[PDB]
Amino acid sequence: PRTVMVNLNIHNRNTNTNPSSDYYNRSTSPWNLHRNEDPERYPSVIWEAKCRHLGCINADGNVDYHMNSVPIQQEILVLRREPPHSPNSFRLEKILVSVGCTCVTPIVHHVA
Amino acid sequence: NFPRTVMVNLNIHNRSDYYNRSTSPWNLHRNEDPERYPSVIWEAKCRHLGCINADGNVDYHMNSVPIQQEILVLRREPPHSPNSFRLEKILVSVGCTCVTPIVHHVA
Ligand SMILES: Cc1nonc1C(=O)N[C@H](c1nc(Cc2n[nH]c(=O)c3ccccc23)n[nH]1)C1CCCCC1
Repeated sequence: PRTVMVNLNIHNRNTNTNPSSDYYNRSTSPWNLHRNEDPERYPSVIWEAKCRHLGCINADGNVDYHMNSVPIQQEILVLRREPPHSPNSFRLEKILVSVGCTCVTPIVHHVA
Repeated sequence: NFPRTVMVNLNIHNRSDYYNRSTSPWNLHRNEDPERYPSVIWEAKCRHLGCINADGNVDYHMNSVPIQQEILVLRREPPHSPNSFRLEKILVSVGCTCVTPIVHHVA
């Protein structure tokens, strides 16, 4: 079906199975989260990661410029109000959200 | 307002190799549930307990850990309903990062 009903009273499911950890701070590719708010969307607030460094942190605690911190982006669906400002009708939309960062070897190639 | 039930049009409007190149590499596992939308959820599992060093060997002094994201999914309610759902909140691993471990003597 094109149109369906959704009950917005969320039930949690296994959110206390493999659940504070401070990975964003302990990572060799650390990041910070920034708040994105849009009143025309559910969820209205989405937190986005931004990597703190271009490089990665090494064993000595210094930045290793030979490796790159990169954000891990995830395709996410959101509900957008349709028509605009509607309290109770939406369309699904697809966006990319950065969830955190990892450290990768760069892709290397001579200029052509 | 904050209505209990809302209408959603499911015709979506749109708005990498890191898993192998990462020092905390991972593989993706596919979870399919016909009672859910999205029916398919892809989940990362870290390949190693440690992280990969400059030489390409595993360094056990660091840990590969999953980066978990809280996400909402639609679960059919009542079961098997083609057109009615409830939002549910789940935790999904979206990739891995390399962290310094938390160390403490046994008590
Ligand atoms: C967070 C967040 N910040 O804004 N919104 C959200 C959010 O939860 N949005 C949900 C969501 N998006 C998808 C995308 C996805 N698909 N497949 C995967 O393998 C996957 C694997 C990992 C993660 C996502 C997916 N799943 N759940 C929507 C919410 C409205 C109803 C429909 C679900």
